[PDB]
Amino acid sequence: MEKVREIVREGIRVGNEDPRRIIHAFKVGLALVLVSSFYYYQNAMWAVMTVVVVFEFSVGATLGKGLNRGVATLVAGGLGIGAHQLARLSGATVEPILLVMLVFVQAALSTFVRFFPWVKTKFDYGILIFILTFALISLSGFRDEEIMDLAESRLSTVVIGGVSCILISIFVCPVWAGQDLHSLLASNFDTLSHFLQDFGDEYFEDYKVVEKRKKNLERYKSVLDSKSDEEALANYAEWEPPHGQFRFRHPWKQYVAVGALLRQCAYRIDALNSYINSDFQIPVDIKKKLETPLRRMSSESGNSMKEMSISLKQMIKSSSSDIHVSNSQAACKSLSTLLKSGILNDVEPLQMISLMTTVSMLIDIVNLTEKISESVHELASAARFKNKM
Amino acid sequence: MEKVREIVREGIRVGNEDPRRIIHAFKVGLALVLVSSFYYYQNAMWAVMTVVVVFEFSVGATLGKGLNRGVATLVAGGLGIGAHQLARLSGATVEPILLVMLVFVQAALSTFVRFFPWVKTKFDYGILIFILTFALISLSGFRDEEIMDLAESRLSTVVIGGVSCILISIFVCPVWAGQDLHSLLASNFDTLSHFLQDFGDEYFEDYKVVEKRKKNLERYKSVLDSKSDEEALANYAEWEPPHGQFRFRHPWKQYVAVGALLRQCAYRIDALNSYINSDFQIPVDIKKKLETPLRRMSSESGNSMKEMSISLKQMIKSSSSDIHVSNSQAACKSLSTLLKSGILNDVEPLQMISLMTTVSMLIDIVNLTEKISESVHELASAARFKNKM
Ligand SMILES: [Al+3]
Repeated sequence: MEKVREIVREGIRVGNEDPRRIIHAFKVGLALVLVSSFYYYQNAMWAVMTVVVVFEFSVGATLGKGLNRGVATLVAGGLGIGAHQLARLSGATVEPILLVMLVFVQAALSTFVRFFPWVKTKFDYGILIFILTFALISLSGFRDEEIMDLAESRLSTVVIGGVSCILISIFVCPVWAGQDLHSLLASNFDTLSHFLQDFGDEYFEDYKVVEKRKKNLERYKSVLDSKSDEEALANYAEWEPPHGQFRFRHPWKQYVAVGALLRQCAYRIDALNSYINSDFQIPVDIKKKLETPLRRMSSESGNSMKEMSISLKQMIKSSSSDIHVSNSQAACKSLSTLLKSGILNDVEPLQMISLMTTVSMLIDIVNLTEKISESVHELASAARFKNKM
Repeated sequence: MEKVREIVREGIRVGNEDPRRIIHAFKVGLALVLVSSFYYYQNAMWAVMTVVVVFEFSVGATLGKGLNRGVATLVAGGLGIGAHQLARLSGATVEPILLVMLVFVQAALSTFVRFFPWVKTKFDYGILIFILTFALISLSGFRDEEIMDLAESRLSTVVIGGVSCILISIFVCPVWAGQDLHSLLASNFDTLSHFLQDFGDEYFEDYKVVEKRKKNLERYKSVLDSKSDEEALANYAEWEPPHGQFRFRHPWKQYVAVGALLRQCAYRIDALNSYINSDFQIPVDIKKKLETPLRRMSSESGNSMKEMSISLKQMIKSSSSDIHVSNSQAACKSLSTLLKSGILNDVEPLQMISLMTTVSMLIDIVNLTEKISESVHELASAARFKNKM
């Protein structure tokens, strides 16, 4: 009655974090009901098995697992029938031995192929079904024709299950991986912008300091650890048919590269937070001499990252990043001028080490953000995003 | 004939990168042969299906998928038989309708449960088999007793397939995930040490420069991107039974934390490499004034990281890290003394920004390495590693 309350609030949390989870939870049920009725009213364990194992969250994942299962079952049925014909051809007591030896050799060779990188990222489930169907067809004890009917039945049922799941996955309330990847990048951008604004606010400054530590740390600490997510969403979205704004080739590799550049900014930001959170604290009246330039640079980088998030959600071509970032380079120029003013020769050198480290951090962040903005513009053009602006 | 040569050298590469892949490739074949013979000489499609889908690389993965399939099939057979009894109890034409409605509701609820985090990391395949077996038993058209025999047969065959795979995976040439996680951490440590030694060598300095760029970049660039690997190996090793040096509780969460601290060092190292690889080059005769201290700190950190890798491979308690790191803090003290000597007031400030950035980077790396060494010592004690030394 106590842990039950625990999982009840867990369930409400995981639910209201995303409602499409509940809608997909109903979609799987719909698929099972339709398949059952179609094979009751007009085997059938294969139809329900494949509708459970195929239907996944996105539409890309569903289409990908569906074509994996289909094509693999087709090719495996082919090679299996060929093998069984030759096996029955040779002899009557050697048939089982040469059959089992073929199963061994083929399973071994394929299991080894499951370790290549290019085949691991895309067709791993494909190879798995290859092995499975090969051993299904080759390792039965029926007659000549029974195997042909078994093969055609397995192929047809796999196709029907896969097609039912794909249709349901597209036409009810589709969850495209493309939109999730775009939105994930936009969320990452947004968290980095929140951190940069709060830093440009709080660097030069009991429950409130901890709440601020929450709002400072966990955003970028979740930015850094999103590599498997973006790589997964890319490998799912590449299967998706053209829908909405996306043309035939929407170069997902390039978006993943943009994610990488994001994490580079996030590395430097981690260094910045680690210097903030230190106890070796430089007196504020020393940092006073540099307030306005550093705050200008931080604020402008934050605004530009923000509008970039906007442009990755709305898919609208912008050019204000040129203005915001050129002004940031000008801020770096004025900062360079302030540096030549002999303004930091009157501070003990350990402060100099700390302050110059932080200043160099922010400089690197501004230059990086210039790089990313250029990438996103040419990404909007090659993808031919709306030039409405 | 050309691409064939291509995949042939790919195959030899992926092979001689690790031979246990080939041995496991033979283990799967052995499993298929034994299962086939045991169900031929004395259904059986389920035995071969479960031996293919269960048997994975490690021993942890095999045991985990095995217990997932087993326990899920047991519980699902139970609830399925209960449901079918009640369904046949109510009526004779409403039986199919209330059956299909139960299938719908249960499949939907479970598919939603597949989105919790704690259930995703461990029992996702478990929930999948839950749905699958529930729809197998509940959605057949047999009589009262046929379902009981179907349920017992499915349970027994799943158990036999799982047990055969587990035994083969343990007793032939086991691939423990524990040893792989320890060795992976040791390899990460080793690459960071190689970089630190080469940096302390080359910071103060046509085919050779590119080969050195190879040996500088790709090591740490593969350190950073190993988060899914270490999290995966932990989630596999937690299932493993106590073997070798590992006691009952070997706190894998703590080793994963040590991996995290590694990547923190790797972030700063990425910054260092990005400053090396720049074209905005400080004249060497300026960096001359700081050679011996920076080289001392780098070399000592490299030695300590190296011996830490040794201690994570051999599993032997060491204490030389205290000496190597205390000497590094003393090097930082002497560096502090050199800084108060007014030694850098005779350099244009942009050089000052660059040099102070690099010096602060190395300081952070030394402090971080002190933290990691403390963690690994108390990790050797709580795990009760051999105190031989
Ligand atoms: Al099956």
